[PDB]
Amino acid sequence: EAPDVKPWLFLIKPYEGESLSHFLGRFRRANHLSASGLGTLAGIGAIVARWERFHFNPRPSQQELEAIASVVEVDAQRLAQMLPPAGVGMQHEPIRLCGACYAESPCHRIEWQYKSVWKCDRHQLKILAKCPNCQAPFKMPALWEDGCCHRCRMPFAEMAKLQK
DNA sequence: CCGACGACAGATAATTTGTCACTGTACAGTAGAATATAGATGCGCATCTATATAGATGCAAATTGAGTGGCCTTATTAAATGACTTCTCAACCAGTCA
Repeated sequence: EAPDVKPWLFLIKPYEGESLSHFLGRFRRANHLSASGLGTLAGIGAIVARWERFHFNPRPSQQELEAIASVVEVDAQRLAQMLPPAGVGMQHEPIRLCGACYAESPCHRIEWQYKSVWKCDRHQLKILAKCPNCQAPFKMPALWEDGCCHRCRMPFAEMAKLQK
């Protein structure tokens, strides 16, 4: 038996605006989990493999976000801030990137998927929807392990130089 | 002159050989045979041995069939096929017309 340890996981702190797909992706690298493994631990089954793709066709319910909150130690009201606000239409096909800000905070911000967003206001730069050199479309944000293009291996921080 | 010894010759009993008469003795059924022992050799019967096990057992892979566990897009409209549920199913009197 254990000598007086408290039950634990490699918890992670969320960044100031990352998407739920990106956060779950980091959580399941801090702990080595598969997408269906994290869904099974949370008790919500195969649901997590939709959310990592932004397949929010039926939206994340209060009861499902609370189930994830019991794993990841973030309350349901802070998990809701990683999803679009009520009636803010997102798009889940083109994954998009600022890249200039990815040097200030290495994350996929949820706001880059809003249908109303076309330029990052912190930097006044046009948002990217493909790698500026090889034209490859970005992987889903849960898979942003390297923080670079998967085809030509150019860092996302260097795509700051190639945009607008 | 007397005594002792050798040469030569002569005579003689001992020795050997032969002949002759009287005699003690074997021929008479008879010693190969009996009776111990040691020492070597051979046939028979028992008393071990050394080999030869096949059956039983323990064990260790080599699958082999039978499990169990882990991983997965979703909401509207329209047409098609196959089904379910509900509803309905008066009859003669009163006003024209050739």
